[PDB]
Amino acid sequence: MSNAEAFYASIRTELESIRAAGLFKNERVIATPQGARVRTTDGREVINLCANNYLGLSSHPQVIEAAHEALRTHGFGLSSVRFICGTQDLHKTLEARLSAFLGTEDTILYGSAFDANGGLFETLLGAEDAVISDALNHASIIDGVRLSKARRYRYQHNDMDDLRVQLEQARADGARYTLVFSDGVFSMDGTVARLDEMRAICDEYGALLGIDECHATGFMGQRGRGTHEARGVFGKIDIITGTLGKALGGASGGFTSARKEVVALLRQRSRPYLFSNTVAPAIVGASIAVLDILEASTELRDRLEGNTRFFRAGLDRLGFDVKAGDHPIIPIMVYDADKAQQLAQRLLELGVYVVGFFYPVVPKGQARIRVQMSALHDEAALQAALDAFGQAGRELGLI
Amino acid sequence: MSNAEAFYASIRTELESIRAAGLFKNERVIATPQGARVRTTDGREVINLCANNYLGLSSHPQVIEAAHEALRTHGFGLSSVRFICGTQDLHKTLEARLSAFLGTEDTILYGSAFDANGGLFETLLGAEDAVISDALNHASIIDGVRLSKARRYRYQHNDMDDLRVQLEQARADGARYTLVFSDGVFSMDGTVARLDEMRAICDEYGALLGIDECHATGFMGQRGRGTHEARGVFGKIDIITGTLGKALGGASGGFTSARKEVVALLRQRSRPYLFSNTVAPAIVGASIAVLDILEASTELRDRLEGNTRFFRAGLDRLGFDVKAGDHPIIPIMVYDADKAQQLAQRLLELGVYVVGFFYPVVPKGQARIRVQMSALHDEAALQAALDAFGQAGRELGLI
Repeated sequence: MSNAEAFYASIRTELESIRAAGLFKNERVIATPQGARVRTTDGREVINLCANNYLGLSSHPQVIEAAHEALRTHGFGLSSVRFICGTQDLHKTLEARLSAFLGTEDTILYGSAFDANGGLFETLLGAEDAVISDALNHASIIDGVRLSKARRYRYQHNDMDDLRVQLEQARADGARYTLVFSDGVFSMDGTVARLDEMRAICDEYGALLGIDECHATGFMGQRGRGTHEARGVFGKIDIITGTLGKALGGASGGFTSARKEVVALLRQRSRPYLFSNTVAPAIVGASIAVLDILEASTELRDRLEGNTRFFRAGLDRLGFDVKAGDHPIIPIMVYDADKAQQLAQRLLELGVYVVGFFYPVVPKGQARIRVQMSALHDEAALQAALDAFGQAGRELGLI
Repeated sequence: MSNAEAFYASIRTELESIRAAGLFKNERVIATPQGARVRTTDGREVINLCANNYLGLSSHPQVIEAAHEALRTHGFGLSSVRFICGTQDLHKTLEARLSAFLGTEDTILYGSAFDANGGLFETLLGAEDAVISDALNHASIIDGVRLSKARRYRYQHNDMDDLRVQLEQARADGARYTLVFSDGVFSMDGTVARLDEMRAICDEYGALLGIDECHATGFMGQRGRGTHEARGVFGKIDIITGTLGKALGGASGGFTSARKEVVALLRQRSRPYLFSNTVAPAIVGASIAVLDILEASTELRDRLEGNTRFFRAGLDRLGFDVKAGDHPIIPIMVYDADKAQQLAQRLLELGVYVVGFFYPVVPKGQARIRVQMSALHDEAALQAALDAFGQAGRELGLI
């Protein structure tokens, strides 16, 4: 047996173990644009309750038209990183528009928020510095942190007392600069980071405060600017990383927003910015149109908020165990991996598409169905979805 | 002085030292689509010889139209990672077409080749395994390896004798599985990895062979399939990572192409695939058209080969210091960063758009102008550019 073929046998063995443990992820092949309803290649039509399409801009007509228009004016690809020939006027406009929207001095575009986080920490922090992360921070944050030389600390999820403990320990350990960093909204439980308390605690220690706003930009806060607006610390955030691929259009792109000197050093040294393609013109142009829409009217985020209240109230009424909160991410606790797999499959048969999370992604006993509201859904369709939850929940003994 | 404000003082001091060293990159703001000629916002139209637009596909009318069409049929964004609700039939089609184009069993799309590399090594290798890298491997390869637990070895650039030394050492150290990984064509010097020799050497040690084809897919080899075709080892590569953002359209996206079980495990476990947005439908649809074009005729990669031979011969005639090779990446070595920026600035005045390359993009003391040829240019424009290079080079004491 050659080593190379043994390698492939070990890969196949691992895949079979995943299957046998019930952990294998199945891709359902969608035939339609993204929307409130979709249809797979086998003709099954479903209400879609597990997209990041919070404001319905993924297939909004003015967004699609801005994309067509930018293809005509600025082309399909730039085939270049930003410093060579990959910067259009579109990119500078979007960076300025995002800076104003988020309350920061400047913004640097990336291909994705995953790469914004990956390219963040290594440039800004070194071995004498500390990063203090919420224990449930997003994977892309951890990997950016692991690529840096920074000292690593974690505080218990949303635990301000433990955040103080970690800031105390980082100080005792002799940290030069300290960055407290957290998801603004955590996708697994929909909780909203306590940014007002974190800002005050950061100020006590002279620490920086950074947030990852992927599940917030566009609809958190009264004007939809983000978790920092909702928590009353708009303009008091050192670093915001975020995505264009969720509420703000759903195609691609991400960004880091900060003081102008941080953004400037990121352009000079951040490895995904130096060594990965610029954002495509059509995505940049559509994103400017997204900001035009969201700065003109709060109607879409107001509709998302009403849809979220309606669905949270209905699940509560039916008897489900729903994680507390008001976020469009609505986690329905079902404890067992098998119960979650059964509920997601039964809902699919009933015309409702959700996603389940279970061990080892979440702890034993913490299995859940993750529903995500959209401004797209109307309350009649949401009621039809609640009826499917009611049916499957009664069948499976959950309610 | 608070630690937080001291942090910004540290950042500003570093920015000033970059400027004082002559290593500060400035962005030019392009007002037009990508093409053989572009115009900046100030109105100056110039010949672009520094794009990854190797085959002219970034603004090819059939490629632009395929993007319009996918916008109409499949929408602007999917706002989901692949496994939840971000897989359309387009994605599966592109993955099948890339696999056939590249000679592999299956393909997994990423948002970028930077992400493909970042998510490769940690998924497939463990603490008992080894990765053996060419010393000049791309930053995205290095960061992917750093994120993994594999034991790291480096061999001297394009040195097969030293590659054997490292394979021997890795075996002596007790490696379980060994992956030799190299740029197929190196981004900064244009050299072509000796994949035929590396395949033979890998076979002797039972090692896997992986390549990053970003500056190769579409135009290397007689049918433009890649470096492996060019080196006679098509169908004998374990792992291909690559981009859609260079010759294959220039917008966004990347991929890993491999045996079906490797691709399957990457879908289950690769962090950039699990935790970053799916590729936008318009980019997927246009990439399918790109492969229709390139599989129907080799005329574009043939025109690129002729333009490259003509331009290298002209630069040689004029007396420039050019890295040896035949690749469309033509590195004009100036060593000193100041003179790199001086040459690029003077060429712009003379009607030619190139950009100085210097640290950290290339090593200190090894600054250069990376010229890149494209199928787009006609001989008359290349001759005009040669004349500009001659005049600028003589003005600047370079030739």
